Amino acid sequence: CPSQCSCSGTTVNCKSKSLASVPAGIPTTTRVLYLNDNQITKLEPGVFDRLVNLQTLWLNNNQLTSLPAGLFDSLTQLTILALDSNQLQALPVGVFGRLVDLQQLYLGSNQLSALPSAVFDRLVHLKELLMCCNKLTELPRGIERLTHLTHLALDQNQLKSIPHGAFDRLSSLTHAYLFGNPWDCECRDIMYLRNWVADHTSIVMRWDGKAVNDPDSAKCAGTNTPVRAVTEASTSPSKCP
Ligand SMILES: CC(=O)N[C@@H]1[C@@H](O)[C@H](O[C@@H]2O[C@H](CO)[C@H](O)[C@H](O)[C@H]2O[C@@H]2O[C@@H](C)[C@@H](O)[C@@H](O)[C@@H]2O)[C@@H](CO)O[C@H]1O
Ligand SMILES: [Cl-]
Repeated sequence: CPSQCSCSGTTVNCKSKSLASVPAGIPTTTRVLYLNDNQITKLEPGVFDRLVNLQTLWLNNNQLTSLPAGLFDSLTQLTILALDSNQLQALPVGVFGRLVDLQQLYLGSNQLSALPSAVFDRLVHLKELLMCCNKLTELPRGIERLTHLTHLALDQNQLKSIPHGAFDRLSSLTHAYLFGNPWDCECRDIMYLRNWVADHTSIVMRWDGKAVNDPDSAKCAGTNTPVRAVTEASTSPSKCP
């Protein structure tokens, strides 16, 4: 067990230890690794390659700005990966490609403005994708195929519309977060999101420390009227970004 951490069974707790880097001596038998709430700024390539039995990896609340390619490739048993509240500007191609058993992926509160095109293509079991508080300007391609999602958090980005049909196959959704985006209700492309929210009022949520059902929390930019109230006749294809 690493000096600065505490260990019990197969859980290694290095949370809130003022760590500047991943400590040495994490046993290969570790299944749960808390590295959150530290000041880790960089992850060496291969730092996790030994930890083939990892099931939950908490890297949230650090100072990561990038990730090396292949960082998680050995962690095939991973079901929860937390990267929220770092400063990630981008993700490398194929960063999640080997995490076929992943169920929860936390990417919120970073500086991501886009994702690689195939970033989610192998996450055939993902149930929660949490991506609030970034700089996303378009819905990442591949979310349309994450049919087992129950939680999708897109709040507080820079999204102006949702591509037509993007949510139609997400029939297991119970929590959808859309507030805090400058939805462009003059542009004709807004109609899909308008029509989808009107048909899914019970699953659109806002956040006041916890989930609160509010289908009106998706608001039109410039005004304070809900996206779901927009009439098609008030929109035009010529007023799109
Ligand atoms: C790993 C983990 O459990 N992370 C939690 C975050 O996911 C939570 O973030 C909140 O997530 C919901 C979706 O479930 C929604 O997207 C909220 O907007 C988001 O909260 C944002 O981020 C927080 C850090 C605060 O800045 C809040 O004001 C934001 O609106 C947070 C909730 O505090 O808990 C983490 O543990
Ligand atoms: Cl329409």
